[PDB]
Amino acid sequence: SVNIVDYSDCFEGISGGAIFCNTKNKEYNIYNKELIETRRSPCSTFKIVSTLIGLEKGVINSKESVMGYDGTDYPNKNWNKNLSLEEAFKESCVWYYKKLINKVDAKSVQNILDDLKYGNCDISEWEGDLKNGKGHLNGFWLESSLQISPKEQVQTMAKIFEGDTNFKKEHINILRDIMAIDVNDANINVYGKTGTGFDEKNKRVDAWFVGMLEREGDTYYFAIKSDDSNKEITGPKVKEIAINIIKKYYS
Ligand SMILES: *C(=O)N1C[C@H](NOS(=O)(=O)O)CC[C@H]1C(N)=O
Ligand SMILES: NC(=O)[C@@H]1CC[C@@H]2CN1C(=O)N2OS(=O)(=O)O
Repeated sequence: SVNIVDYSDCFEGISGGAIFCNTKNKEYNIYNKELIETRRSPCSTFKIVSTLIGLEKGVINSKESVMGYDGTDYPNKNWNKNLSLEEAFKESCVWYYKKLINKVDAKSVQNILDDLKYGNCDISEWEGDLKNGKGHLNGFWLESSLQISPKEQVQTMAKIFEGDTNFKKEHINILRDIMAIDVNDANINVYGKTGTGFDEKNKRVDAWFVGMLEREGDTYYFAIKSDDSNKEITGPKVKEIAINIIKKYYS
């Protein structure tokens, strides 16, 4: 049962869409259907899947696992250390996940994305959008060849966390641990990841918050996405919109 809904009051004037789906009672709530079906770069939301790839291939093993920091200077304080999987995920540390993915052969990544139906599954621009000048701080998942819609994000999240993939339960639980967020409401468990990019072609942001909500037996998989032309709209801003929607409509 697909319900078209109006969450515009929570977007406080920012252009975007939201989809919340409960796979038990098959209830899909959609705000801005056209946007929810449009494929865009996942940006840092891809760290959800990249974490599972690294765990499955043995590049990392636990939420403590390290990737061998080499001393490179970065402006984010917390990137300048041999950080663990759990801290790299929470700090959205690009060098950690770039080094992780570059230890995996392209055919393995292709087959996993194909199995997950991860959007267009297009990893052809492996090294990413090099024309932005950021060099090694780039990859196929960051405003580059790989694109996925908010609906497809929710479908992927649901397949993973309902246990319908071949990923190990141990590895799923590590991901659950590191994605948990504190929304100052103990009656719901929220998990998610932000992402931020700028679509230079269309001059619009790609700002994301993707994840899941558990509340008293029911689970909702969700994706909130802005395509606003205002460059101040970031992943963290869209997460704030997402939490307001959760608190108002899913409590
Ligand atoms: C991922 O989207 N990115 C890595 C890092 N995290 O940003 S987030 O808070 O939106 O997750 C900085 C920006 C972005 C990128 N383009 O590298
Ligand atoms: N980024 C978060 O996790 C958000 C932002 C602030 C706190 C924790 N959280 C909330 O939902 N908060 O708001 S609060 O309930 O009004 O205190």
